[PDB]
Amino acid sequence: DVSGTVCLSALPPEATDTLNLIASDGPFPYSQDGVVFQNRESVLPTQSYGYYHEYTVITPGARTRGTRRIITGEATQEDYYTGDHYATFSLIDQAC
Repeated sequence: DVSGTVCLSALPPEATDTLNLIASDGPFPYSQDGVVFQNRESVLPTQSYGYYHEYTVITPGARTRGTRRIITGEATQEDYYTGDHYATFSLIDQAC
């Protein structure tokens, strides 16, 4: 399940950076950015392989990728934030 909806502006500022890189189709800081998210545990709605893709949300001071990510869904304006390494998600609302 998805925890609820969150405004982009209520997320860490790095989330805004990640969405900007997704809109420009990169370049991305990490090689894992853009990989398919399998959603193996069906925390997100179950969809065909390739529906979802994952991108790092940089954590200030973290040596490498930390635990914050954006998952895109294929539908327009469909994006999810996790701060806990895919355990929980909120729908991102870029309008606020």
